Amino acid sequence: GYCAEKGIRCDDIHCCTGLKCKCNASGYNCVCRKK
Repeated sequence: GYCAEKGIRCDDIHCCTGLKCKCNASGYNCVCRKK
């Protein structure tokens, strides 16, 4: 399963089970986090 690991570009791909796509409102800093 090719998914966005801890802190990976999730713009088009989703974060792996356990991480969340944390992105700013401006449209940047879109990275996965263990939230």
